[PDB]
Amino acid sequence: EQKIKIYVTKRRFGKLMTIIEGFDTSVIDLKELAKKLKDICACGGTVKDNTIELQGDHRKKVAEELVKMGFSRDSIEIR
Repeated sequence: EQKIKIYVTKRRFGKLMTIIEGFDTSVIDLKELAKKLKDICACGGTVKDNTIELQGDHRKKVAEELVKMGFSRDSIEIR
């Protein structure tokens, strides 16, 4: 059971980020995923530990792209 969580966060003194977590890092390369997602959202981003952080609110965009890429619709939750 892979469980993908997509949500928005704003750290203290920060700007709104979109966070994506729950991928199996031994099978999925987050660096390449992030690069692909950054093109979809046209924003900056990085792999932060075992998560991807994107600048701005792109929850729906990301979720839809992940489905396009073959990830289960039912494995993804937007919060």
